[PDB]
Amino acid sequence: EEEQIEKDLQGLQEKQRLNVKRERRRKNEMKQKELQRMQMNM
RNA sequence: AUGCCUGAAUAGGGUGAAGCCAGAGGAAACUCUGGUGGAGGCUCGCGAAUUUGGGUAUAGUAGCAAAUAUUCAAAUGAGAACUUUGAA
Repeated sequence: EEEQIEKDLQGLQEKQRLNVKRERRRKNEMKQKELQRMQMNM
């Protein structure tokens, strides 16, 4: 009964941590990509 | 040997390069995983070679001339294996 609460709490916390790391990486990558595109047309 | 002008042709199978997308590891650089993409001195059926047209430069013996399967009936004709029609 409580095992389900513990399991989905831990799973969704892990999902949020992975999402935070992935979003940081994606934001850095997209920022660098658009800066390179801006400086590439010359 | 090296060319020039105007045309035809430069096919197919396999593999899967940069670049890109979504993920995981790392502070970056980067490295793996899946996809996408469709590139090449990649493969498959000092030397040699490097498709093609037109134009234009520097004893009646050997044997039967070799491309397989012919058959039946009728017509023509002096004469039909070889011509013609039908059937196989």
